[PDB]
Amino acid sequence: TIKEMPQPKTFGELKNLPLLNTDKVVQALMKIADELGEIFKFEAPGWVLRYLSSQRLIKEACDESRFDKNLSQVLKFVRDFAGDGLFTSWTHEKNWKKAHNILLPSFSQQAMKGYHAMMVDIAVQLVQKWERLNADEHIEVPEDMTRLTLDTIGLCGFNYRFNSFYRDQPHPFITSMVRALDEAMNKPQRANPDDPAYDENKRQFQEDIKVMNDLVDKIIADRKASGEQSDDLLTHMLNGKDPETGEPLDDENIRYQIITFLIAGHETTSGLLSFALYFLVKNPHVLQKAAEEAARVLVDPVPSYKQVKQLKYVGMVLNEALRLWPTAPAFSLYAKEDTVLGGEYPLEKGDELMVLIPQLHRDKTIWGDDVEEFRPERFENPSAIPQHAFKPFGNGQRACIGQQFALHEATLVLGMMLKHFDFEDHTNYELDIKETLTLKPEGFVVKAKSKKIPL
Ligand code: HEM
Ligand SMILES: CCCCCCCCCC(=O)N[C@H]1CCOC1=O
Repeated sequence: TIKEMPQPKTFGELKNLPLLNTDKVVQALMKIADELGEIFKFEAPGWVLRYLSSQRLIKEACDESRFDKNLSQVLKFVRDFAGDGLFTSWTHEKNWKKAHNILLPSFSQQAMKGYHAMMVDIAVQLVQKWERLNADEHIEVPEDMTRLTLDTIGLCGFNYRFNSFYRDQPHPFITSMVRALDEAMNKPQRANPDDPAYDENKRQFQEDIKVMNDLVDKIIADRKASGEQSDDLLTHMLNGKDPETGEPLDDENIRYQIITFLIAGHETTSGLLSFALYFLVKNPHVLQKAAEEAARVLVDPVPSYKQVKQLKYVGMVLNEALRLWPTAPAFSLYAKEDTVLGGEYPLEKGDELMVLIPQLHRDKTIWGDDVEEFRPERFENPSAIPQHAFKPFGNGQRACIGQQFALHEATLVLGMMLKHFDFEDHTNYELDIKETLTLKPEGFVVKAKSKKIPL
């Protein structure tokens, strides 16, 4: 049976659009998914998006012979400063496949052995920050984790120190990057993009694009002149050759990759870590298990690569945090041809889809009745997870190139956090989820009591 798909509440000639007039649009879409179910159509004057929430349907949409990565309105506006970087390029664009093939060995598990020492440098900065806090003081979790992860990609990306822990006041790159991401994410909700009440936003966006371009072009130019061969993504991209085309990346596409990376570091792995610590202090049985592992495995003052690989339960904690609050909550796809989804939903070539990863990860048919429970033990058998059930890093050849990088950093940092401190939810924090490009807990504070283990 061919069926009509449900649609949420309309607003006259604006259709669904005003439902985007919130700073918590994923959360609203999750609430809409709870009401309407495995698939609903979302219509604006400009476009139509079909939202997928079931494993059944999402496993079809993850067929690369039938569907390809789409740029949502948001990614299309991110492209104004991330250009044809790996994140904002179409799959069939020459520059996607070039950068993909050149950078893939830079992001392998083997390569993490190289980034390790630099990840540890920033990890120790956090631990030492927290060791030096006075007894009557708390930790601003997403704030400090976003400091750690930004600095990690600065050092590994292009051997630059943001020094995030050494200032309250942000780096001028980061003011512009955050304001551009805000404007990119806010544009699609405007009924009339071209009203003079958005001319100041338009001016500020152009300025922020220029600021980001100027500063990364200088970095690229300084590196080309020094001939300096640091083991960072920038050297790799400067010496890189695509085996297919035989071409290197042009300086402009390298600018887009650095901008892309700096966005990923600031938005994503910070959210994973913040949500991990949240679920630990709210599940002290799980916190105690994570902490015993950290204590038993991290027997040296500085964690080795090998020792991070051995933090299995910390790894399980991270996966279960990515299940309930995938900090990157969505990916879009398009129909490569006319076709039928789940034998029920006729699609035309070019029709846009959106996977709500938070809903896929709540599918009771996949995860059973205890779906809202935080149980890392769900991942204890890694091979029991069905195909296309857990997609915190997207799908196929357009999956996250930084997945090995993010889980290494996350495991390293959470390991060291659990070794060096006990954590109290002193304020009985009520989950409040701030949405940028990514989901983070807003206002999440804890107290860390030092376990007095020397570094
Ligand atoms: C916990 C951390 C992270 C999560 C949850 C995450 C999630 C994702 C997701 C869902 C996608 C696919 C987007 C789509 O289909 O539209 C993606 C793509 C990407 N991510 Fe991440 N990400 C993380 C960390 C990182 C980091 C640290 C980097 C780089 C420093 C990074 C770089 C990228 C890139 C370059 C792509 C585009 C890959 C391509 O299509 O070739 N990510 N990420
Ligand atoms: C990978 C992290 C970013 C997640 C994707 C951003 C989009 C999530 C919410 C959503 O569906 N918004 C629609 C509104 C119109 O066009 C969009 O883009």
